[PDB]
Amino acid sequence: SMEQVAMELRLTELTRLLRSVLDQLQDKDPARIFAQPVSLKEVPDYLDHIKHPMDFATMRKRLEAQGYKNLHEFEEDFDLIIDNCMKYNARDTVFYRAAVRLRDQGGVVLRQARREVDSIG
Ligand code: NA
Repeated sequence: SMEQVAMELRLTELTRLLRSVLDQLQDKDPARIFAQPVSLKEVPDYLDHIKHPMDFATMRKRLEAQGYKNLHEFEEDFDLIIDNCMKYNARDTVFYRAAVRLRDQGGVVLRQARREVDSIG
Protein backbone atom coordinates (compact mmCIF):
# COMPACT_ATOMS: atom_id res chain seq x y z
CA SER A 1 0.00 0.00 0.00
CA MET A 2 1.01 3.54 -0.38
CA GLU A 3 0.44 4.24 3.35
CA GLN A 4 3.06 1.47 4.10
CA VAL A 5 5.44 3.02 1.66
CA ALA A 6 5.05 6.40 3.30
CA MET A 7 5.80 4.88 6.75
CA GLU A 8 8.92 3.20 5.27
CA LEU A 9 10.11 6.50 3.74
CA ARG A 10 9.71 8.13 7.21
CA LEU A 11 11.80 5.35 8.86
CA THR A 12 14.44 5.80 6.23
CA GLU A 13 14.60 9.55 6.82
CA LEU A 14 14.79 9.04 10.62
CA THR A 15 17.64 6.59 9.96
CA ARG A 16 19.44 9.23 7.91
CA LEU A 17 19.10 11.76 10.70
CA LEU A 18 20.19 9.25 13.42
CA ARG A 19 23.26 8.38 11.32
CA SER A 20 24.37 12.04 11.37
CA VAL A 21 23.64 12.14 15.17
CA LEU A 22 25.73 8.94 15.65
CA ASP A 23 28.62 10.40 13.65
CA GLN A 24 28.49 13.68 15.70
CA LEU A 25 28.44 11.71 19.01
CA GLN A 26 31.25 9.58 17.98
CA ASP A 27 33.39 12.61 17.10
CA LYS A 28 33.11 13.54 20.76
CA ASP A 29 35.08 10.29 21.51
CA PRO A 30 38.37 10.81 19.66
CA ALA A 31 40.09 8.24 21.90
CA ARG A 32 37.60 5.70 20.64
CA ILE A 33 36.94 4.46 24.18
CA PHE A 34 33.30 3.64 23.20
CA ALA A 35 33.81 2.53 19.58
CA GLN A 36 33.67 -1.21 20.06
CA PRO A 37 32.22 -3.76 22.53
CA VAL A 38 34.04 -4.61 25.71
CA SER A 39 35.69 -7.94 24.86
CA LEU A 40 34.72 -10.85 27.21
CA LYS A 41 38.17 -12.27 26.42
CA GLU A 42 39.79 -9.10 28.22
CA VAL A 43 37.24 -8.20 31.04
CA PRO A 44 36.09 -11.91 31.60
CA ASP A 45 34.02 -10.71 34.53
CA TYR A 46 32.24 -7.92 32.51
CA LEU A 47 28.83 -9.63 32.09
CA ASP A 48 28.59 -10.35 35.85
CA HIS A 49 28.56 -6.61 36.24
CA ILE A 50 26.87 -5.14 33.18
CA LYS A 51 23.62 -6.71 31.96
CA HIS A 52 23.19 -4.80 28.68
CA PRO A 53 26.61 -3.94 27.10
CA MET A 54 26.48 -1.25 24.46
CA ASP A 55 29.00 0.53 22.12
CA PHE A 56 28.99 2.62 19.00
CA ALA A 57 29.62 -0.25 16.56
CA THR A 58 26.65 -2.12 17.95
CA MET A 59 24.50 1.00 17.53
CA ARG A 60 25.69 1.45 13.95
CA LYS A 61 24.68 -2.20 13.18
CA ARG A 62 21.19 -1.53 14.54
CA LEU A 63 20.93 1.72 12.63
CA GLU A 64 21.90 0.15 9.33
CA ALA A 65 19.06 -2.38 9.75
CA GLN A 66 16.73 0.63 10.41
CA GLY A 67 16.34 -0.76 13.89
CA TYR A 68 15.59 2.51 15.72
CA LYS A 69 11.89 3.40 15.34
CA ASN A 70 12.20 6.70 17.20
CA LEU A 71 14.81 8.96 18.86
CA HIS A 72 13.98 7.63 22.36
CA GLU A 73 15.22 4.15 21.37
CA PHE A 74 18.50 5.58 20.01
CA GLU A 75 19.00 7.71 23.15
CA GLU A 76 18.44 4.63 25.35
CA ASP A 77 21.36 2.89 23.66
CA PHE A 78 23.59 5.99 23.98
CA ASP A 79 22.76 6.24 27.68
CA LEU A 80 23.71 2.59 28.14
CA ILE A 81 27.17 3.29 26.75
CA ILE A 82 27.64 6.07 29.32
CA ASP A 83 25.88 4.51 32.25
CA ASN A 84 27.55 1.08 31.97
CA CYS A 85 30.98 2.78 31.90
CA MET A 86 30.15 4.92 34.98
CA LYS A 87 29.17 1.77 36.92
CA TYR A 88 32.06 -0.57 35.98
CA ASN A 89 34.79 2.06 36.25
CA ALA A 90 35.61 4.23 39.28
CA ARG A 91 35.43 8.01 39.39
CA ASP A 92 39.17 8.40 39.29
CA THR A 93 39.59 6.65 35.91
CA VAL A 94 40.11 7.91 32.42
CA PHE A 95 37.12 5.68 31.43
CA TYR A 96 34.64 7.20 33.91
CA ARG A 97 35.84 10.68 33.03
CA ALA A 98 35.58 10.08 29.25
CA ALA A 99 31.94 8.94 29.81
CA VAL A 100 31.15 12.14 31.72
CA ARG A 101 32.61 14.34 28.95
CA LEU A 102 30.74 12.31 26.25
CA ARG A 103 27.44 12.66 28.11
CA ASP A 104 27.95 16.46 28.45
CA GLN A 105 29.01 17.03 24.86
CA GLY A 106 26.41 14.60 23.53
CA GLY A 107 23.56 16.47 25.35
CA VAL A 108 24.06 19.35 22.92
CA VAL A 109 23.78 17.07 19.82
CA LEU A 110 20.70 15.28 21.18
CA ARG A 111 18.91 18.46 22.16
CA GLN A 112 18.88 19.72 18.59
CA ALA A 113 18.13 16.20 17.22
CA ARG A 114 14.93 16.16 19.27
CA ARG A 115 13.88 19.57 17.87
CA GLU A 116 14.57 18.31 14.24
CA VAL A 117 12.71 15.01 14.71
CA ASP A 118 9.69 16.88 16.17
CA SER A 119 9.77 19.66 13.58
CA ILE A 120 10.16 17.41 10.46
CA GLY A 121 7.70 14.87 11.99
NA1 NA B 1 31.14 1.90 40.22
